[PDB]
Amino acid sequence: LYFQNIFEMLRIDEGLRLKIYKDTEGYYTIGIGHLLTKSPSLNAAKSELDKAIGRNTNGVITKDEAEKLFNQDVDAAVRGILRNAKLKPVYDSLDAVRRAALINMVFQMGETGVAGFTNSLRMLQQKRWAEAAVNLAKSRWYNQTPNRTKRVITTFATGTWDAYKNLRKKLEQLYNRYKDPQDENKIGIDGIQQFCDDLALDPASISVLIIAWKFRAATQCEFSKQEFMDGMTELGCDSIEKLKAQIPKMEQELKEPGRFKDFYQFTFNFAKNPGQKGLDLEMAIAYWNLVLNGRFKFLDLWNKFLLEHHKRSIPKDTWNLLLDFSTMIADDMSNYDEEGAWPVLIDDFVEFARPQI
Ligand SMILES: *C[C@H](CCN1CCOCC1)C(=O)NC[C@@H](NC(=O)[C@H](Cc1nc2ccc(C(C)C)cc2s1)NC(=O)CC)C1CCCCC1
Repeated sequence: LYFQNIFEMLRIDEGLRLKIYKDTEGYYTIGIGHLLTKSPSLNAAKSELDKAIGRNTNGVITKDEAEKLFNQDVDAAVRGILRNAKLKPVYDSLDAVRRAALINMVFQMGETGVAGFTNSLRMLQQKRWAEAAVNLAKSRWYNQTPNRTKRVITTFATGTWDAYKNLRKKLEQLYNRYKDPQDENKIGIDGIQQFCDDLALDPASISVLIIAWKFRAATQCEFSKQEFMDGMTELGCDSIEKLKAQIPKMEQELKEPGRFKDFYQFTFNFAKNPGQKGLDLEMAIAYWNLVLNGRFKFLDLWNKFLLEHHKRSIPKDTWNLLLDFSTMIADDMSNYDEEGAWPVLIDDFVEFARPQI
């Protein structure tokens, strides 16, 4: 197999997941789009992953394990390309760099999706790079994934890695402005503050919490190099100005309840101290004032109730259920089912709040 840059090309274009996840079609995936099983059983998926890696992964792998799986998928894709009468001639005629761009296309839309580009594939086989580049840019493929497609088209146009190398340069230069002088592999307190100033935002603002959600950031006041790089590439941003222009779109998303729920639940995980399962009361109230502002009539009376009668950490389930509480609760609390399944804390809040109307 050893006799046969591509891993980094697809790490950028598709993304690398180190934890077992469900893909669009609902299948159990890991690494760079590696399918584990067609089975709806996570036990089966973990069994497949464990067998393939050779350890009890519990659904979590290293980047090197993800690479082992990725090289197997490249080999399978190449074999499939070679058994395809519409793809084999083009593939055989292409240099190593342009073959990687073709394998990239197969990874995205499959063999049938790629074979549909008959005129463009012909131009590539004929080494009419300029004509192929203009023709591939007319497709829906160019509008569905503009950033990825432009990179792939550039690879076919030049036969160089310049699209990927130049994106990494621009992001590394941008990163250097924010990295911690005491720790090059992370963005510190000062760096996060600088990042927020460049965006003309306060670090305690909702816009910055929305950005953290979009970057899938782990914890408040922490920002790793990997979070910065992966976040900027996935969002299709190579500058602060480009990130700034994405903010209205992120805002509109939150008008849809499913997205808002995902953001609201993410806030708890982001806000809490690593190593702690719960969220300290003072911090829970400060984040509730940000995310439930204009969504919960009883927000202040709730904060007052907790500061005076709870005075302890907020568990994740209670945090999640407060959103459902705020949505259904009548202004007079008459529809509250006290004989229901709400946390004891919410039952106690209703009991405390009801005499005060
Ligand atoms: C970490 C900081 C230390 C404690 N400080 C208070 C007194 O003791 C010493 C100093 C802290 O907990 N501050 C609370 C504050 N949080 C924030 O301002 C955060 C800061 C950010 N963290 C990140 C991480 C990553 C990113 C990237 C995705 C760009 C950005 C930011 S900003 N902001 C937020 O969490 C956004 C709302 C309070 C803010 C208001 C809500 C309560 C906590």
